[PDB]
Amino acid sequence: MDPSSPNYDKWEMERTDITMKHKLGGGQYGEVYEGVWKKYSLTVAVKTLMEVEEFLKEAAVMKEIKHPNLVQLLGVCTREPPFYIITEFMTYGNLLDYLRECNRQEVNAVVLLYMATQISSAMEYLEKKNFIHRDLAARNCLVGENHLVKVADFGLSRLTYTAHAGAKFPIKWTAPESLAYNKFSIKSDVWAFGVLLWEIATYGMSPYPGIDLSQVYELLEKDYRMERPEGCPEKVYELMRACWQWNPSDRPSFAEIHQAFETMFQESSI
Ligand SMILES: Cc1ccc(NC(=O)c2ccc(CN3CC[C@H](N(C)C)C3)c(C(F)(F)F)c2)cc1Nc1nccc(-c2cncnc2)n1
Repeated sequence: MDPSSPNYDKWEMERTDITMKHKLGGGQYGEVYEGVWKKYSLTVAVKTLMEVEEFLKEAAVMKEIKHPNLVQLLGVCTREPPFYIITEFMTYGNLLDYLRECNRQEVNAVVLLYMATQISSAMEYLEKKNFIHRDLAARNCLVGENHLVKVADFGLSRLTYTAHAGAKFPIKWTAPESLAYNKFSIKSDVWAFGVLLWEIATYGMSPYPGIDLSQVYELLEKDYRMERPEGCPEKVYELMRACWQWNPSDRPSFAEIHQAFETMFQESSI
């Protein structure tokens, strides 16, 4: 793009500079393909495409966020179709499958704590920027080298999720107020993070195992909560339970959650 042009957008890039390849993850992520940013011999993920409106809205949002633990936008091709959104490629894929397939001797308790800590840092940042994630879960996180974890948003509800409020929501990761009044806030993200902590502590088990979705709400309303997973430190579980406070205002903020994790991780890792 012309730096002098009235329409200059530093994020627009040459579609030709990308060598699109196979769909990413057997097509589990939808219209996202593996690609190579020629000029750098770099593997990247390229999401392509009247969801053109929603699409551009996503691109615009991604240009406003930068954090070491949030998937990194690398560039866009929204000059003309086909529209593109390019981000970095994370070597080991989504956190859910990673937890299920890892070497548990390698991904030990210190590492699980490290992952939680990185995720809360990303969420603390989003909190600060007044952004609401809406679908925080392990399936929406990426893992890189050296147990690097970044929060992403793959818009999976259209690709766990069940018909609800017109749309499709992951009932087991959704806060009560969100299920009841469709009220989404950073506090409902805080509830989802708690469930995510449970997913990590269990190396990727599905939440409320065996419990049918239709009973979840009522159960939550009657104060039922998932039990401390085997081997999950009491302090962590204590954090899970606080994130699951029935009233959002009673749930801790991400800054506070991050704070608590930093403390714990350094204590175990030293
Ligand atoms: C190609 C691509 C295009 C757009 C995004 N967007 C976000 O993650 C993405 C979009 C929007 C937001 C934020 N908004 C603001 C509020 C809004 N909600 C919904 C109301 C969400 C986020 C963030 F992480 F910040 F949460 C991420 C990510 C990828 N990357 C991508 N996609 C699938 C699989 C892989 C992949 C990479 N490496 C290895 N294997 C797989 N990479």
